[PDB]
Amino acid sequence: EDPHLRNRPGKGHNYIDGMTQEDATCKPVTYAGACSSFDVLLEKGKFPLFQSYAHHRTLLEAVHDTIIAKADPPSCDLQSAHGNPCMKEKLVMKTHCPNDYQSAHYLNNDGKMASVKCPPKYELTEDCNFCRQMASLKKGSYPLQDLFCQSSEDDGSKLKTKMKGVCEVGVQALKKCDGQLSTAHEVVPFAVFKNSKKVYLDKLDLKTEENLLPDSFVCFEHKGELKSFDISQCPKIGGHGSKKCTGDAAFCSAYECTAQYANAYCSHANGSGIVQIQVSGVWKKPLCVGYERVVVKRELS
Amino acid sequence: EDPHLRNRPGKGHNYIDGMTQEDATCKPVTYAGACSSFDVLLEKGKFPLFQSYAHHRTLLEAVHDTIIAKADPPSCDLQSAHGNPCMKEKLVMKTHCPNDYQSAHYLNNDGKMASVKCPPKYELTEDCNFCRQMASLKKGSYPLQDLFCQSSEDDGSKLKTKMKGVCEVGVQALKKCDGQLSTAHEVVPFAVFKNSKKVYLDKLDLKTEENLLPDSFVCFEHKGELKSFDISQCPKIGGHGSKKCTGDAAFCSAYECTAQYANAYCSHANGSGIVQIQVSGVWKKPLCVGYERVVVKRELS
Repeated sequence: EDPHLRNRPGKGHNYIDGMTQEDATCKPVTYAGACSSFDVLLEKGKFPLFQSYAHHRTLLEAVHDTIIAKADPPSCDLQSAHGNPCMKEKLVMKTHCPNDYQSAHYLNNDGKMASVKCPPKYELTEDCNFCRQMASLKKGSYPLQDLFCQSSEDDGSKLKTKMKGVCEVGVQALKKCDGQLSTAHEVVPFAVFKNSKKVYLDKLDLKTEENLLPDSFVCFEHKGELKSFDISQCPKIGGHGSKKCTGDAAFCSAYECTAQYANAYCSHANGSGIVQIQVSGVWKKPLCVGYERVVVKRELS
Repeated sequence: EDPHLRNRPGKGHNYIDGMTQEDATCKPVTYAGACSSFDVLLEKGKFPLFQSYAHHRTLLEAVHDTIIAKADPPSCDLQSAHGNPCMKEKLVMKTHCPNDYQSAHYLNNDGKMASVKCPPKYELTEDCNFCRQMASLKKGSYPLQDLFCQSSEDDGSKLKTKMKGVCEVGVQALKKCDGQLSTAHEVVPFAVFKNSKKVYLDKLDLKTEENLLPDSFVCFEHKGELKSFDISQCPKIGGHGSKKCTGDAAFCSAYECTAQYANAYCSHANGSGIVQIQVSGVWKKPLCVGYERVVVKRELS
C-alpha cells in the first residue's frame, strides 16, 4: 500500500569522498534521482532488510546527518600492496561485489565509516579484496553489509560484546581458542551506539514504535516525475499559515489540510518511527544495526 | 576437466625418452597446453582413485624424482619376434586403449617401470598389444593402471603376497596348485614397498593424512576468472622470498602470512598428503598403490 518508499526523509544524501561522478545526481535523493549508490538498495532478491525497513536512513545518509563519523582515511586504495588500514578488517569478512564496480563501503569496528576505491579504470574482483581490470562501469559504491540507519542520539559506549560460547567472533576477541573449536562463515547481529564499538549480539529483537513524527511522513510536489518536498515547512494542527500542506487521512488527522491552498500533496510512511532493540536485557535505541558474513569461532573444549 | 587440479607435485614430469614431442605442454604442466598424458586422468567415470588423490605423484613423475627406477629395457617395443619379456605380463592384462595414443606405461613384477613404444607413426589397437598402421596422433602414454605414487622411505622388503585360496595371480607364483582352478580377469590391488617386488593386496585399508608440504597448497591471485599463481615464490619461515603470500591457518602454519602486504590469497589443496597402508594391523608407508585387472587363478573343487 502506497509505494512511496523511494522518498527519503530529512536530508537524504548519498555521497562519499571519491565518487565525484555522481555528485550532482545523488543530493538529494528524489523519485527521479538516478543515483547509482541507491538503486541497488531497492533491487529485489538482494537486500531484504532494507526493503523491510525502507522508510529509514542509509549509511551515507547517516554520515551526512552528523550521526556516523568518518574514518581516516575514509577510502583506502586496493591497488598497490604497500599497506592500508582497510584490509585487516576486510580479510576476516566475506562479501560479494557485483560486476562493474570500483568502490565498496561497509561498517568498521571503531563505529566510523570506512570504504575502498579502485584506480580508474579498474574494477573490483569477486572476493572484494583487490582491484582487477575491466560493460559500463558504475559511478558509485556498493553496500557490503545489509544494515539500516536512523536518527538517534542515545549514549552507550561503555559496553562489550556479551556472547557466551564463542571467543573470536567477528572482529572482537574475548579470549583465544587453540584447543578444540569450530569455525565457519555465518552471520552475527551487531549494534553500534554513539561513539562506541561494534558490539555483536546473539538474537535480534527489534521493535518499531510508530508515532506522529515528521520523519514518518513523505511529501511530493503537487502539480496539474514527482519531486520531493520538505517536511519541516508544514504547519501543525489547528493552524493555517506559512507553507500550506495537504495529505491523506493520516496527514489530515495529524496536521492540517488546505487542499486548494496547498502546493505539495503528502502521504503516510509505510511503517516508520522509532526503532528499539534489546541489548543486555535493556531497551536501547541504536544507530545502525545489520548483518555481515564474517568468521565465527565457537568454543568446544 | 577440472582446471584447478593441473598443478602437479614435485617436478611434474609426465613423459619419457622417445616420445618427447609434447614436452612443451607437459613440462611443465600448463593450462593452455594439451598434455595428452594427463587429460585422461581427470575424465569422470574412468579413474576415480586418481580423482580422489589428485595432488600425488604418478609413475613417470616417480621415475623423474629418483623413486622408481627404469627397467631394462624401459621401452619394450611391441614389434616382437617370438620373444620380448614385456609381453608375458601384458597378454594376461585386459586393458582398453582409446586409440590415438602410441604408448602405455604400467607396473612390472620386479617393481620398476615397464612401458611400450610404437614407432612413428603408429597407434595402439583395442587389446593394447600391437602398433598398427595409421584422430591425428597423441604423442603420450596411456595410463594402464589407476595407481598413485608418493615420497616415502619405509622399509618393507621382507613382505610378499599372502592371500587365502589364491594360486598364481598375475605373473607371480604363490603356492602349488594341481587340481581345479579358474581363469578370469579380476580387479586385484597391489602395493610396492622400498626395494620389493610387485606385492598384490587382498584387503586394502588406506589412511589419508594431511601434511604441511608446499605441494599440498594452492595459491590463486586476485589482482590483475581467477589466475593461478606459483607457490615457490612465497616466503619461508626464517628466510625471505621474492614475493609475499597469505592464507588461512593451514597456510600460516607453513609459510609467513603478511595479510595486506601480499598479492595472493593462498588456500589448501584437497586430496593431498601422505597415505598409509594397513599391513597385518601395523600401519606402513607404501610407495605406489593402485588397481589392475589381470588373470586371477583361484582355488575351486
